[PDB]
Amino acid sequence: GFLDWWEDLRSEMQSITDSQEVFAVLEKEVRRLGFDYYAYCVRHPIPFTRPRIFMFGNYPPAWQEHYQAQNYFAIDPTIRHCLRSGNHIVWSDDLFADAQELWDDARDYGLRHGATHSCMAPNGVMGFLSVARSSPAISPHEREELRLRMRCLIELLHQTLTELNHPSLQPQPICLSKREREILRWTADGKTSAEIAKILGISESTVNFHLKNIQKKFNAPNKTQAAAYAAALGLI
Amino acid sequence: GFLDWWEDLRSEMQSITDSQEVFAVLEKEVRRLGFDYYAYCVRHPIPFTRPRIFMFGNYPPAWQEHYQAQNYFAIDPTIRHCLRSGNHIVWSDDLFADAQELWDDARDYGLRHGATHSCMAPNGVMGFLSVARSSPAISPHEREELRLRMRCLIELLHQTLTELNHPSLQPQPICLSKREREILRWTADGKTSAEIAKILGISESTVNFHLKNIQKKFNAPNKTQAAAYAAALGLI
Ligand SMILES: CCCC(=O)N[C@H]1CCOC1=O
Ligand SMILES: CCCC(=O)N[C@H]1CCOC1=O
Repeated sequence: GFLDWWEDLRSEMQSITDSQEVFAVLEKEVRRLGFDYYAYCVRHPIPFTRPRIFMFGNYPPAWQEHYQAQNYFAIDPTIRHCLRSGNHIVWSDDLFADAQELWDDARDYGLRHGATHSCMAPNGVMGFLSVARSSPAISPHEREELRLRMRCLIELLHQTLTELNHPSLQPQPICLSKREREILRWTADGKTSAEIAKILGISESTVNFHLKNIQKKFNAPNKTQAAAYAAALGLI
Repeated sequence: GFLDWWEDLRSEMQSITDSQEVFAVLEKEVRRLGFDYYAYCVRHPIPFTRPRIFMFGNYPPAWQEHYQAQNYFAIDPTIRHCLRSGNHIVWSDDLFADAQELWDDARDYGLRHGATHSCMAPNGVMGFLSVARSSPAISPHEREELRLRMRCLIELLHQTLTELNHPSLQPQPICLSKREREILRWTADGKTSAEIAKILGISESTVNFHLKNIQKKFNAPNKTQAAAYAAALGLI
């Protein structure tokens, strides 16, 4: 049953070594879930004026290209950072009130019923897993069973991709030293370099050296971007 | 069998009356898991040098005091908002490799074996769940079973306390204005006030004027903490 399903699925993911094998095993499971297509979206908090949004899925090619040209990823409630009750939500006609053009188009493309579960990794990463179909309708008895299985899929997706180091789940890799990480904390808490020189006992001259070295790693012109990026990525 | 227990625990948890009854039924579930002690911890992202931590659990009161007096909550490996190895950490005799002074105190109070699971909410708040015992060791086949039963609990604990609107799960109410948001995003993305004056049709004195009122809400002395604090709270 459930224990059997999760056991075999953990085996397949721990066995592969390519990104394509991940997205082939998922498409198989989603077909077994009773849905026609799926879609996995990973978005990062940085940059704040242009959050990177990545798209992976098997939606009909005519729709994947429509969803990109029509800029639907900017008015889509499914991919929204807002808090969702239980991180799970089923596609409702009223869910797309401020996006009636997106929902209307999706229905004539064979995407009438589906759900979306949103995980959240501690490094700013927030994943969205969507499953869609057209003929069936989410039966209530299936509602609760669907949430549990999809939380399994997106939790094992996150696990395998980050274990395989796929660039979508790796937002701006930056190595921080034990001394460099603790300097950036007190700067992020608003204390000046002259004050951090005593907290750590490393002198003001040497404190500024590490900060500038951190600015170089962040592509940061100043120390305010280095602190904001580090705070959003949970690196601090 | 599993899907049955989840729906049962899900329905019994729907009784939103008091938080005391919530922590009680969680206690009975840990007992059903075969463990003697538990401890739930709510973690807010700021301040970065001393995160606001709310402590709930049935750990020995003298241990929760010694665990707090010595400030182990900052150097303990059981909690870690980073390198989430499957988001599960079956306490290993090697996990406490260095700085394992609290590993002696823990086993003296009767906590020989256990595990800890963590979860992240879109609003930056992060929860930690642990179960402890001292009589047996953790078998690998029940360990794979532990990953699901525990992830379901901390996922249903955040879900419940968010439905009850428990005050510990609420970050500081430091909301920004519309223009105050557009300006904080740019300042956090590294660029100076003089260039934001060019991006918008606004003067440099007016750009730096909002930066003063933004940090007044955060009670921050400089602009670096303001951007860093807003980013952690997901406000930018
Ligand atoms: C998570 C990817 C976005 C997504 O699923 N959008 C939905 C809106 C209607 O048709 C779709 O495909
Ligand atoms: C993860 C929360 C803290 C925790 O459960 N740590 C345990 C390990 C042994 O002594 C403790 O206090």
